[PDB]
Amino acid sequence: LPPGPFPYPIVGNMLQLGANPHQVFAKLSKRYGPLMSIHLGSLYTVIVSSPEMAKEILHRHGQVFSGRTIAQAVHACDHDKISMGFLPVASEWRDMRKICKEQMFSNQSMEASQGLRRQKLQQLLDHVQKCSDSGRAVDIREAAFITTLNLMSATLFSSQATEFDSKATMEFKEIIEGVATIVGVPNFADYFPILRPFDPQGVKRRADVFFGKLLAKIEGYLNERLESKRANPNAPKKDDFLEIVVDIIQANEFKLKTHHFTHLMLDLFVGGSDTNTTSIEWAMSELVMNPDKMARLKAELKSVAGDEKIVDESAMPKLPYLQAVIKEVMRIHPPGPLLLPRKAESDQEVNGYLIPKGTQILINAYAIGRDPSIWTDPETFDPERFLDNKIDFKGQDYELLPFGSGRRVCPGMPLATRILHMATATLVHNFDWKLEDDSTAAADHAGELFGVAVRRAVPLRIIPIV
Ligand code: HEM
Ligand SMILES: [Mn+2]
Repeated sequence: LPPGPFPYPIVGNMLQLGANPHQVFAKLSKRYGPLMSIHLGSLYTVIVSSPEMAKEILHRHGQVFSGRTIAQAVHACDHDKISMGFLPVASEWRDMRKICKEQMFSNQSMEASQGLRRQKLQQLLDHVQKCSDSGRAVDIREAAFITTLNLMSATLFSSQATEFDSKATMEFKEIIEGVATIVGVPNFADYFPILRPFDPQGVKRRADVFFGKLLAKIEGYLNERLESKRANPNAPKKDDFLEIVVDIIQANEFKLKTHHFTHLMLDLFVGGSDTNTTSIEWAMSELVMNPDKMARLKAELKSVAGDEKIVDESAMPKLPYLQAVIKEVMRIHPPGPLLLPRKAESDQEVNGYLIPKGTQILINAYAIGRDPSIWTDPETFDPERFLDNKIDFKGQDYELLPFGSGRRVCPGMPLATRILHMATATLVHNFDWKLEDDSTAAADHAGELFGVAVRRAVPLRIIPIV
């Protein structure tokens, strides 16, 4: 087996992990190497911590390592048996991946929904403008969360509510927060198989409630669209993912049931929520903490957008510094620092070590992004490192893996980058910014809180200036 820290009876290595396990794993891998054994109680895990080993696991042996380790929480509403995020690579997963790549996240689809998203960007601008008038700080975590939910709702469901903090959006927010609280803490049933039939912390039961609420909402939207289409056969077609779902269901060419589609919408909605919210906040934190970089981005946006307040998504090729800024945020702050777990589908030798069937595989993208043998001055926020650099986060550069790579690489990437780029551009282009309170600025920026997505422990509060 790969080398690793001595595991104690019962607990294995769990007592050493602390509040930020990705940081502890990063330190440990400097000692034990880029394939490292970790015993999470009885859940045997191998941590992968170099571009070389990431390529061996995700690419060379990409089929063997194409499964997922499935948390007990994911059994909520039988999601484990239905979800593209957790099913093994087989016909159902392949069909859903095809629908995502060719239909939902196609260039045509993303382009068709730019208008839907533009409304939500305008609402963010309005919210910040009100704060600017009163000289009050913007809670960037809250504003990013609401904006992300709005942009996701707009794209998935054509939600066109005129209030920034609409009823539907705030209901989604409560559900997403609920999921995060449930899963952000260790479920002992994941680590001790004898506890699985007991659900001793009520994690699965509580997840049932929140997944159930999300599924009921999505089912309601689907039913409403089905009826509205039946009743209005001459109305123009909507430009959202729900329209695609209806058309696929009615064409009946896939061996998939209605529940595959509703659980798929659930995965897309949840998938894009905490990840984008935390990333927008980190982007703003980095830019405010590094004023020369804020100035360079503002200058780019001024030259391209001029007096226009809301940048067109189609202008992205004209904005290389904005692209570089977001690559650099992804390098330093991958929202899932250990990605999503993979699993060995069979015994496989890698670099002379046996990885047994069933092993949980965690790619420490955070460690790779901060490794000084890979990235010069890795703790420095330096978007210029990406200018005229072909390195990207699409999965082909094993130094930069915030969306993963190989078989299960993030399918929402085309929508995620539009959300990250446009929310960041909207905030930066339209206002100057200062910290509400800078007395502990450096500590506030450095301190992370582990969870579904890693976040700044102290929410970023910044005052917009005209
Ligand atoms: C900045 C935002 C995002 C980051 C950093 C991110 C990151 C990831 C990562 C690391 C994985 C696992 C990849 C692997 O196993 O190799 C993933 C899977 C997934 N993501 Fe994303 N994601 C983001 C936004 C989104 C968005 C916007 C959607 C939907 C619109 C989405 C939907 C999914 C789904 C459904 C999977 C499961 C794919 C599978 O297992 O086949 N994510 N995400
Ligand atoms: Mn189950």
